[PDB]
Amino acid sequence: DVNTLTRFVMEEGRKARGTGELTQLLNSLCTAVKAISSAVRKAGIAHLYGIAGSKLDVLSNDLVMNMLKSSFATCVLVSEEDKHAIIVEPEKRGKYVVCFDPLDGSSNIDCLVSVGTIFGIYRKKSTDEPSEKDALQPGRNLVAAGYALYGSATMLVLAMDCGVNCFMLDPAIGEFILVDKDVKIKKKGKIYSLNEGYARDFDPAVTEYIQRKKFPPDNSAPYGARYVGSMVADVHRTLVYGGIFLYPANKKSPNGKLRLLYECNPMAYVMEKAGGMATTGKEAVLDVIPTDIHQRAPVILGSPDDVLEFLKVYEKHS
Amino acid sequence: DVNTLTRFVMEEGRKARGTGELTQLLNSLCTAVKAISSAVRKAGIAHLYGIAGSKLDVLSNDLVMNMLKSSFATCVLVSEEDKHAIIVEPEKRGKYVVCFDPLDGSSNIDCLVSVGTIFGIYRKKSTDEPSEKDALQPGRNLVAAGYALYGSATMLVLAMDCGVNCFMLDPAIGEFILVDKDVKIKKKGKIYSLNEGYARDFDPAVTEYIQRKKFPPDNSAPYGARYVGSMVADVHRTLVYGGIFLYPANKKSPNGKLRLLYECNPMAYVMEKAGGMATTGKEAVLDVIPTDIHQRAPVILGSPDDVLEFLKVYEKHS
Amino acid sequence: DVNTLTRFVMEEGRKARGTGELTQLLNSLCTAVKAISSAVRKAGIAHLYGIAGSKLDVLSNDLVMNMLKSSFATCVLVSEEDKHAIIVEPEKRGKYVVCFDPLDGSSNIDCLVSVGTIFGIYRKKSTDEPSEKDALQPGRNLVAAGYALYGSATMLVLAMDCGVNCFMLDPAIGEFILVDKDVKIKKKGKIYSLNEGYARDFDPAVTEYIQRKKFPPDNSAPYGARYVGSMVADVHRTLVYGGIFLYPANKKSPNGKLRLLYECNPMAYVMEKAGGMATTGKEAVLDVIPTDIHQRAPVILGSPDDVLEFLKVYEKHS
Amino acid sequence: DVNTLTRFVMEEGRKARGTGELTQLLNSLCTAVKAISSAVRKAGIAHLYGIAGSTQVKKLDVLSNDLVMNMLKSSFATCVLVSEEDKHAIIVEPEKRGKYVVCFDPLDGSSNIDCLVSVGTIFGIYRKKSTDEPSEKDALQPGRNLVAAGYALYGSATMLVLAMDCGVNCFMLDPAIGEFILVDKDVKIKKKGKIYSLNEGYARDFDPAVTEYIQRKKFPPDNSAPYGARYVGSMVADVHRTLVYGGIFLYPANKKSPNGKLRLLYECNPMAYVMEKAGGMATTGKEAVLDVIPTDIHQRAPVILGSPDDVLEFLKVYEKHS
Ligand SMILES: COc1ccc(S(=O)(=O)NC(=O)c2cc3c(-c4cccc(NC(C)=O)c4)ccc([N+](=O)[O-])c3[nH]2)cc1
Ligand SMILES: COc1ccc(S(=O)(=O)NC(=O)c2cc3c(-c4cccc(NC(C)=O)c4)ccc([N+](=O)[O-])c3[nH]2)cc1
Ligand SMILES: COc1ccc(S(=O)(=O)NC(=O)c2cc3c(-c4cccc(NC(C)=O)c4)ccc([N+](=O)[O-])c3[nH]2)cc1
Ligand SMILES: COc1ccc(S(=O)(=O)NC(=O)c2cc3c(-c4cccc(NC(C)=O)c4)ccc([N+](=O)[O-])c3[nH]2)cc1
Ligand SMILES: O=P(O)(O)OC[C@H]1O[C@](O)(COP(=O)(O)O)[C@@H](O)[C@@H]1O
Ligand SMILES: O=P(O)(O)OC[C@H]1O[C@](O)(COP(=O)(O)O)[C@@H](O)[C@@H]1O
Ligand SMILES: O=P(O)(O)OC[C@H]1O[C@](O)(COP(=O)(O)O)[C@@H](O)[C@@H]1O
Ligand SMILES: O=P(O)(O)OC[C@H]1O[C@](O)(COP(=O)(O)O)[C@@H](O)[C@@H]1O
Repeated sequence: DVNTLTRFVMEEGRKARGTGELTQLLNSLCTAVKAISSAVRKAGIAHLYGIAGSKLDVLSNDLVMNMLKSSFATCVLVSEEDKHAIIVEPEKRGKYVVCFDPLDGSSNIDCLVSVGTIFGIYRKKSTDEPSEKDALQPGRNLVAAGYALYGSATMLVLAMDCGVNCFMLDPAIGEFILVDKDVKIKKKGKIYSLNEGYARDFDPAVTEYIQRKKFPPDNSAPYGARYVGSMVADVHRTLVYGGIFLYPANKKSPNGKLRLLYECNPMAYVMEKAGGMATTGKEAVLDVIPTDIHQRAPVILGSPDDVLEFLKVYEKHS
Repeated sequence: DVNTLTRFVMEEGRKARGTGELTQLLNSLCTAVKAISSAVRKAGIAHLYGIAGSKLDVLSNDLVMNMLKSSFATCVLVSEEDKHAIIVEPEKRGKYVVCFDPLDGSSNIDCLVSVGTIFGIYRKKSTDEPSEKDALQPGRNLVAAGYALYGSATMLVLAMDCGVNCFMLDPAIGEFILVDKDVKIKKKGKIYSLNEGYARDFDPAVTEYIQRKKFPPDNSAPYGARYVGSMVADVHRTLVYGGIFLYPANKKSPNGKLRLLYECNPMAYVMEKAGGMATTGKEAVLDVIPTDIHQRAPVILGSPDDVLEFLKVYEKHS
Repeated sequence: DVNTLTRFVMEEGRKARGTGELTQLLNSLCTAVKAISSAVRKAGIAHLYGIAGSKLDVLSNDLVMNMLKSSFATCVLVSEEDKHAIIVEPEKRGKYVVCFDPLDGSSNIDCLVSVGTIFGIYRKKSTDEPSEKDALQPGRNLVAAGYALYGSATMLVLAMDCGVNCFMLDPAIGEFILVDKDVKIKKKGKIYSLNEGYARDFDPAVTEYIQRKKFPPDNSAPYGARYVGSMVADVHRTLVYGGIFLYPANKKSPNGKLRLLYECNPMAYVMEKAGGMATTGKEAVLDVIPTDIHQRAPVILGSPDDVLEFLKVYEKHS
Repeated sequence: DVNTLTRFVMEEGRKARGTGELTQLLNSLCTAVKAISSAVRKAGIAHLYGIAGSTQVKKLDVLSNDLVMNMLKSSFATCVLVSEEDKHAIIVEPEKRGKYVVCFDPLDGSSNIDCLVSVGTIFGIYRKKSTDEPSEKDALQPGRNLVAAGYALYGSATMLVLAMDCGVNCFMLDPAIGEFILVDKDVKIKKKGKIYSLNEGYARDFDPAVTEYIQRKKFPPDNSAPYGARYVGSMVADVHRTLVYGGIFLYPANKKSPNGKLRLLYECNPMAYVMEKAGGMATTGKEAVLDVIPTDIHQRAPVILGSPDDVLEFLKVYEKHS
C-alpha cells in the first residue's frame, strides 16, 4: 500500500490529536524541497543562456523561508544564510522554531557534487515575544529533523519519535514516496569518512583512530574511505551503509567547522533515532547547550560500535 | 548566442564534410543519456510502489545498447554490463566502435551517490568482419570520448580534437545547453582524491606522494581531500576544480581496479584534451595497447603539474 | 502569499474540526490526477516505441481506484469504466462515496483533444454495509465535487460549501497552486456550446434558443459558438468566460448522453457554487433522484442569465 | 526502430546531400516548441505566485514569439522571418543569414488560453527566390512554393506535425526526455469524414453557400447520418482533429468579414500544405489556398479544408450559388 510523506505525517498527527501545525510545516518544507530540486537540477537553465533573447544558495533560502512563513506554523527561523534569526511577522506566527541549512555543500556545487537541505524543528518553549533565544535549545528538544538529499535522485529523510523514514521524490508527479520504513543503521560499519587533507593538524586521537582503520591490528580488513565533501551526501551514505563520519575538532579549530544548530544536531538526531550515535568527543551532540545560533560543534557520528571505538581512542588522549 | 550539443556536433561535422555518422551516434547517445537521467532521478518510481495497484544497471545498458545500434553509426559495442562485445547486426552496421560504462558508480546507487555514463568512440581500424578485436585499440586512437554525470544536475562532457566542451541538461525542455567552451584544467590543483582505505597496500611512490600532500615539505598549504567513490564524480571535479585523482593498484586489484577501455581511456582522453595528464605510472594511459576488453589499469590523472610531481616521485622509486 | 490545494484543504478541515478523511481523500485524488496528467502528456512514451529495445482509459481509472481505496476515506466507488459500484474492502473503508469519470472525453483523445477527471463526493450515513445504493443520492447531497482538466495546462477545480477554487498544476514541482479564489461565473456570457449536428432531433425549445443566439431578438450581438466536444473543456471555458453549455435530448439519447452521477452532478455543483445554474429542463440537475448509477440526464448549465433565458424558452413549450 | 524528428530530418538531408540549413532550422524550431510547451503547461508557475517571495512574466503569446524568433535567428538558416506578432517582416542580421524564409504564428488560439483551450504554433518554410538584399517581398510567395510546413499542438499531449514533399509525419513530444518521437508515418486523411467544424455563431452573416452546405450536414437529403459538429475555436486543434479523424474545417468569407479571418501566410498556407501532402484539400472557394499570390504579409483568406470528398461537396454548393 503506497505511502507519501503527507499521508505518513497526517496519520501520525491525527493519532497524536495535534493542532495540524507540524503537518502544515512539513508540507511547506516538502514543497520548498521540490522547488529546490527543480532548480538544482537546472530546469530552465536554457533561458539564462539566451534561448528566448535575454544564487542557488539564495534561491533555496528564499524558498524555505517563504514556504515556512506561509505555513502559519513557525515563529523563529534560523538559516545558515542569515546573520540573525528571522522573526516571523505576527499574523503568520505558529508554534515551531526551525533551524535549517538550505543548500548544504553548495561550496563545491560547481562540480555538481551532491547537495542537500538540512532541517531541525523545535517547539518554542517560552511565551516571550519570539527572539533568537528560542533557537538556543539542545538537540534533545528536537521534535522533528532530517534532510533532503539532491543526489542521483532527491530523497527526504525524516526523523521523528516514531523513527526514521525515507521518502523518494518522484519528479513525474511531485510526490515523496515512502521507500524505507523505520530505518536502522548497522551496528558496525566498514567505511570511514573525513577530510584527511587536514591530517597535519589532526588531533592525535583522530590520527590514531584513522590509522587503526587503515592498518588494523586484528586480522580484519581495513575500512574503505569515502568523503564526498558534502555533509548530506556523506551522512546519508553512513546511514545506508553504516560506518563513521567525522568533522572533528583540532587545535586550529577547537569546535570543528560544522554548525550545531542546522547541521550537526539534525544529523545527530537522525543517527540516534536510527540507533546510531553522534558525539563531539566530549559529549553527545544533542546534549550541547547552544549560546550562539551559528556556533560550531565537532561531530563524530554513524554506527554505534564505530563511534564507541572512536571515543575509546579519544579518551586515551584526554 | 545559445548553443546545444546537437548544434555543436553538426557544425563541427559540416565543417569536416563528413558522412554524418558520428553525429547520428552522439545524438543517439544524447537520447539515451536523457532517458537514463530521468530513470536515475526516479522518473516514475511511484508506479513501482503500487500507485495504480500494480535494474537501473540493466536499463541504462539497454538504452545505450539500443540507441547506438539504432544510430546506424556503430558496428561493435563494448559495455561493462556485457561479458563479450556486442556485434551490431549487418543491416545496421556503421563505422564506429563504442566502449562504454552505462551507469558507472552504480554499485553504491543505494546511498544516492553521483553516477555517470562513460563512453569512448573509435573508428573501426581493421577491415575484418567486426569482432571484439576492433575494440582493442589504444586510447590514442579515440575519435571522441566523454561522460554524462548524473549529479546535482545532469551534465554531458564531450571531448574531441576541438577540445572539451560541457553541456548542461535542461530537463525542463530536454536539451543539452553549452555552458563551458573549450575547457582547460588548472595547471596545478589543491585537491587529491583516492581511496586511502588501501593505504596498507600502496607502493612506496603513492605513499610518498600522498605524504607530500598532507605534509608539504615546502611551506605550503596541504591539499584538501575528496573521494566520492564514483569515478565520473571524482574525475569531473578534478576537471572543474583541478588537482589529482588516483586509483593505484593494491593487493586485490594487482592491475588496478578501473577499466582501461571504458573508464580510464575516456577519462584520460578528456583530460589530455583539457591540458591534463593521465598515467599508469609506467606509461600514459592512452598508449596502453589492450588485449582484453575488460582488463583493468592503474590510473593517475589530473592537473599536469600534479601528475608530473607524482611521476618524479615514481622515478625516485623506480 | 502562495497557497496549495493540500494546504487549503486541511486548513478548511482544521476549522471544521473534522476527522481527516476528506483531506486524505482529496490528497489521494490529487496524486492520481498528477499521475494521470503525466501519462496524458505522454511522458515515457518513447519506451513504448523502442527507446530501450524491449489504455489511458484503464490506466486513469486504475489510478483513481487505487488512490481512493488507499486513502481509507471511501467505501463506495462508482466509475464510468465499471459496470457496478466498487465496494471498498472492510479494512480500508471510510465514510465517503465517490463517483468519478477518470478520463472524460478520451474517446477522441487520438486527436489530442482536451480531457479531464470529474469527481463528486457524497457522505454515507447509513450504518448498513456499504452498497451501490449508497451512490443513489441527489446532487444536493454533495460534500465536494470538481474536476481536473488536462488542457494546455493541468488545472484542478474544487467546489465545496466555501465556494469554487482553482489550482494550477505546476509540473516542475508537482504542486497544485491556488491561482483563482472563490470564483464566480459571469452573470451573462457570449458563448453557446453544444453539438449542433443533432439539430434534426432537438426539441423545439432547444431549437428556438439556438436561434435566439444566432439572430438575437433584442438586437444584441450574436453569441459565438465553441464546442470542444469534451465536457470538462467545455464546462471550464463556461466557468472562466461565461455563457452556456448544453447536451439536451436527441434520438440516440432520449434522456441525454452525459451521466448524471459523475458527469452532470459534479459540473452542476461547481456551477451553482460559482453562482451559475444547471437544469435538465424540468428540474435542477442536483434535484434529480437517480435510480441507476449509470443513468443519463439532459444538462444545460452556465451563467444564470443564459440558463434562465433557455428556461424561459423551455417553459414557453411546456 | 525508434525515430526522432531530428533523426528523420537528418537522414532526409543526407539522401539529398544538402547544406544542413533546413535541419538546423527544424532543430531550432524543435527547441522553441519544447520551451513553449513547458511554458504553456505552466512549468514554473508557482514562482509567479510567490513560493520564493519577490524574485518570464511575459504573456506566453509574447514568450513564444521571442522563443521562435530567437531560435530561428540562431539557426543561421533564415534571412526573412514573418510573425503574426510583428507588423513588418524581420530581416535577419547579416552575420546570421541563411537561405530560408519562415512565416509562423507563435501561439495561435492564445486569445482564449485563459480557459486552457488547446493552442499551437504554426509554421511554413520557403526558400528565397530573389537575388536582392533580403526584404519583406521574399515572404510574398504562394503556398505552392512551400518547402516544409506544419505545426505544434499543445493539446493533452504536445505533437509536432511536419509536412514535406515526402509527406506528413507526426512526432509526439516525450516531456520526460525532451524528444519528438515519430509515432505516425506518412499520414493520410480519410477520403470522407463525419465531422464539420466552423463558428456557427456567425450564421446571420454566412454566405448562402455555407448556409446550404451546413444545412446538408445537419439535414442530409439521402438518408445518411447527420455529421457531428466540433469547433474548439483553436485552428491548430481543429485542423489536427480534421487530419486525424477526417471531415471539414471552415473559416469562410462573411458578409462582415469579406476575406475570412485567418491569416494566409502563417495560418492558412501551412494548414493547406499539410492537408495537400496528407491527401486532402484546402480551398478559398474560388481557388486553391496555396495558389493565392499574396500582396500583404498579413492579408487574410477564406479557408475550407479537410477530407477531399467533403471539400468537393462544398465546392459544388459554392459553384451552384455563383
Ligand atoms: C507524531 O507526529 C505528528 C505529526 C503531526 C502532528 S500535528 O500537530 O501537525 N496534528 C496533525 O497533523 C493532525 C491532527 C488531525 C486530526 C485530529 C484528530 C483528533 C484530535 C485532534 N486534535 C485536537 C482535538 O486538538 C486532531 C484529524 C485529522 C487530521 N488530518 O488527517 O489532517 C489531523 N492532522 C502531531 C504529531
Ligand atoms: C569534428 O566533428 C565532427 C562531427 C561529426 C562528423 S560526421 O562524420 O557525423 N559528418 C557530419 O556531422 C555532417 C556533415 C554535414 C554536411 C556536409 C557538407 C559537405 C560535405 C559533406 N560530406 C560529403 C560530400 O561526403 C557533408 C552538411 C550538413 C550537415 N548537417 O548539419 O547535418 C552535416 N553533418 C565529422 C566531424
Ligand atoms: C470544509 O472542508 C473540509 C475539509 C476537510 C475536512 S476533514 O473531516 O477531512 N478534517 C480535516 O481534514 C482536518 C481536521 C484537522 C484537525 C482537527 C482539529 C480539531 C478537531 C478535529 N476533529 C475531532 C476532535 O474530531 C480535527 C487538526 C489539524 C488538521 N490538519 O491541519 O491536518 C486537521 N485536518 C472537513 C471539511
Ligand atoms: C528533404 O528534406 C531535407 C532535409 C534537410 C536538408 S539539408 O539542406 O538541411 N541537409 C542536411 O540536413 C544534411 C546533409 C548531410 C550530409 C551531406 C552528405 C553529402 C553531401 C552533402 N552536401 C554537399 C557536398 O554539399 C551533405 C551528411 C551528413 C548529414 N548529417 O546526418 O548531419 C547531413 N545533413 C535538405 C532536405
Ligand atoms: O572542505 P571541508 O573542510 O572538508 O568541509 C566539508 C564540509 O563543509 C560543508 O560543505 C559545509 O559548507 P557549505 O557552506 O558549502 O554548506 C559540509 O557539507 C561538509 O561536510
Ligand atoms: O570502492 P573503491 O575501491 O573505492 O572503488 C570505487 C570505484 O569503483 C567504481 O564504482 C566502479 O564502478 P561500479 O560502481 O560500476 O562498479 C568507480 O566509479 C570508482 O572509482
Ligand atoms: O460527441 P458528442 O455526441 O457531441 O458528445 C460529446 C460528449 O461525450 C463525452 O466525450 C463523453 O464521452 P467519452 O468520455 O466516452 O469520450 C463528453 O465529454 C462530451 O461532452
Ligand atoms: O472566435 P472565432 O471568430 O470563431 O475565431 C477563432 C479563430 O481565431 C483564431 O483564434 C486566431 O487566433 P488568435 O487567438 O491568435 O487570435 C484561430 O485559432 C481560430 O480558428
